[PDB]
Amino acid sequence: SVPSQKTYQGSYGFRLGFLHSGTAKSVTCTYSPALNKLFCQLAKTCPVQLWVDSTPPPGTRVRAMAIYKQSQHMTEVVRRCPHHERCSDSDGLAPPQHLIRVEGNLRAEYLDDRNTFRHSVVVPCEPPEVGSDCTTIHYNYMCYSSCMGGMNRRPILTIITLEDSSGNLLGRDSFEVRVCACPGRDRRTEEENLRK
Ligand SMILES: CNCc1ccc2c(c1)c1ccccc1n2CC(F)F
Ligand SMILES: [Zn+2]
Repeated sequence: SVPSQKTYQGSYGFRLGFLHSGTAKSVTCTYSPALNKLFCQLAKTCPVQLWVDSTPPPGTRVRAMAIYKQSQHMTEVVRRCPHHERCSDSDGLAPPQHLIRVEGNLRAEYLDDRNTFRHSVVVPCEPPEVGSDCTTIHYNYMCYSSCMGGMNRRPILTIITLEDSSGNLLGRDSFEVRVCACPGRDRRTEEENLRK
């Protein structure tokens, strides 16, 4: 009824990482460690790093799913709003209803869960390129937090799960997301609010 959001490193030491993009007015994606919250513009690249302490088995996958953060909305499926689901911005692979897309990965698979109706996107877990210490997935969020008839100003969390080839849990991490026109200003505002 509600997916778990419990952080779980598991046997492989799985956890996320984020770049340090700053809060300039021109920034398109920026992560707040103090808030555990990503702020991003609509349909812009969101780099999320995947870190492990040891190599998981061949066939391991990485899934992303959004849920509402507030308990009174958590059973409602997070989906694109009535406008954006109809705006014909398909990449040829993501269903138009899905909020979260993976950019530039032809092996991405999009699931409409037959029992919960929730959306998710899953990719094979690949090792870092030679010379790199982590792997990066590029996500896009395809509606604003404010979209009426969709998220409607309700905060969401993205849950990232490391899964075996059957879909069993190997690791889990999560972060809040706000999709907004000015992520740098909004991060600054929310960090100052938290500090006060
Ligand atoms: C020093 N660098 C460690 C590191 C970090 C991330 C890594 C791996 C190794 C690794 C090895 C095999 C397959 C996937 C791997 N990942 C992606 C996984 F975190 F999602
Ligand atoms: Zn929308």
